[PDB]
Amino acid sequence: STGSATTTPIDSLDDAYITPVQIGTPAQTLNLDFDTGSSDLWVFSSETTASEVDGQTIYTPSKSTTAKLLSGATWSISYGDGSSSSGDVYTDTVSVGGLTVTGQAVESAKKVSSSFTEDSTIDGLLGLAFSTLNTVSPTQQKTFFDNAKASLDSPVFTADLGYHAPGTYNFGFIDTTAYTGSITYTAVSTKQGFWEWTSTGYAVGSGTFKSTSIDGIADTGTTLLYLPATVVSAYWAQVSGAKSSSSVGGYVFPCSATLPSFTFGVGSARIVIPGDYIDFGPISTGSSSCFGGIQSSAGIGINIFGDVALKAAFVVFNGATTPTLGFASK
Repeated sequence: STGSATTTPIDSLDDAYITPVQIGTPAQTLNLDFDTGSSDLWVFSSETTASEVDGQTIYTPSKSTTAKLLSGATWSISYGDGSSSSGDVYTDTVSVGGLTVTGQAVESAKKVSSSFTEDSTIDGLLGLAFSTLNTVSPTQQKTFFDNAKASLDSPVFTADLGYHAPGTYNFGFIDTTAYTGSITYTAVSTKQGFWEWTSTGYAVGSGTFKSTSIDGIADTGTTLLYLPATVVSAYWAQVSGAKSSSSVGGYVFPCSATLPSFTFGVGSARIVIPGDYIDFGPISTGSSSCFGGIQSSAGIGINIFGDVALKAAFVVFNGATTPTLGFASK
């Protein structure tokens, strides 16, 4: 089998991407944030504290003839940005772009933190990291991809995120028309439960490539590109007036600037992030100070190749017995 679904930016800045997901019988379609940095599929639901719901589409398991309470199971998750959610668990039929998994764990939110409430466009998350990070207790549950794997034509999914435009998540096949040149594959460590890999270095604008190992994760659920302070300082030094602002919480730059590109290495290959991808607009409405899309990972504890990086590439998440990652230009 295969699946193919369009993923759409939630706003003009590409702050996140939503993908329609069919849950239950009859189908209830929710727009989920596909997140290769976590491993829980959770949704706003009929069980979510009413004051914590503001515009989201909810899953109502009592209206699904295929929903079954997973007795005794609970979940609770916290994300790198400080947000969180928790609740109980059903199993139900879940379909993504024509690909169907029966008995998928659908984690029903009873509580969500304010950042989720405040985002009316995201109805939940669909985790695509390794199932070892799944938070369901006392019986850990498998991701959608993990459940689908055996049935897929090939045990892979691909992320093709758009810049200020829709893109595509595919399951079970590589669309050879979706990228240019070749796909370069690179090793993955699953030891932390992430799609963790090592970039071979970077360049700023038209500058020379610096060969240096950068360990990080491919995370579609993180907006920005988080890299070591040395690398990030080298980038923003090429932007007149750019500075790290503690009050804002990262690098800002004059909105009148033309940003340089940023290149990262995948083995001997190179992915170029155009400068415009690194502009996340005024820090506040009407400001002439703009927020940077490349930020320091210092204090996160890990480097994160988030959407800013991934949307410059066609990315293969290869879930073979020994997982790997592939990157192609597009």
